[PDB]
Amino acid sequence: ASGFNAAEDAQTLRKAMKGLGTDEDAIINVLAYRSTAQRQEIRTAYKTTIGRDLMDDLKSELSGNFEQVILGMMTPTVLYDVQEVRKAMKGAGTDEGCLIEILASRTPEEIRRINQTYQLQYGRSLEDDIRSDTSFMFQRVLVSLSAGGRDESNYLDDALMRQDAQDLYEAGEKKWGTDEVKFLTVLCSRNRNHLLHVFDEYKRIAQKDIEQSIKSETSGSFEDALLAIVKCMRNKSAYFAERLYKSMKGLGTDDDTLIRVMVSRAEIDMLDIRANFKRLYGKSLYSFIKGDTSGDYRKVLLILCGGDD
Repeated sequence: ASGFNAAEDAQTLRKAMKGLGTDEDAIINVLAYRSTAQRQEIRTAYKTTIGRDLMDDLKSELSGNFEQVILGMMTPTVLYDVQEVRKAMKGAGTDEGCLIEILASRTPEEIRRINQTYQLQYGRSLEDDIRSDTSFMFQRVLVSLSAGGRDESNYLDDALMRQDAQDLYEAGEKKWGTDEVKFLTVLCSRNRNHLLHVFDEYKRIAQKDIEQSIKSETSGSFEDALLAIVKCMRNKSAYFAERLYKSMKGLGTDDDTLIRVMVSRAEIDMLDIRANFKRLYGKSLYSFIKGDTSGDYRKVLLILCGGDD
């Protein structure tokens, strides 16, 4: 909020938590209305102003889904990224959907810090953890991205770029699983300027847009990420929305994802994602999140959304 005081409102985060039960309806009407920076500032305050460690108290009196979400809002940015990718990183199927929605989506200086922390917090790095838990070819894409060796200068190299689209047909006809230099690099190496412009010469050299062809040559998780990168690097909020739709859709809700997206993306482009949902899925994301959730769990999300229409 405008002119915030960590300790003062932190005295309410305590007042409300006080006594068996909790006044959760007001947690949203303080915590969900601050920026993250200010939230962690609440943390500083609740430490010295109360004396217990806030994050745990939240986590020692809040129920289920409302804990993973308030938690996400209460966590600092890179640590939502590091701790998330960790969460995602093994079990069954490695929620490679998250490793697809945590790598493609961050910029190269953004991915790099996160490696340093997934090493640090735990002991051994992202790519190490990637190599077992993700496999074979799709692994490659992930390995490339987690390193972060990607061109940052917005610049079009008209020849290698025109050559690259040429190659994406070469390594277009061979499932994109041949000559492990194109599909990976061409997408996971050259700056969005050089990238989309080859995306001008593939819609030309090939008459079949790079999108379509990625789906009709390639298949599976590989395809998900290769194709994730195209969405992130053409319009990132249209992918965060494609994801949203792609969580809240279907039998039941695939909570976790929508949780990490809602929490995370909440402060970069939610009024942007939202437009690419009004058109893309002819309705609002608000209302999508309205019928597919419960009480103050939905209610705080109707605020990480930020409203209807």
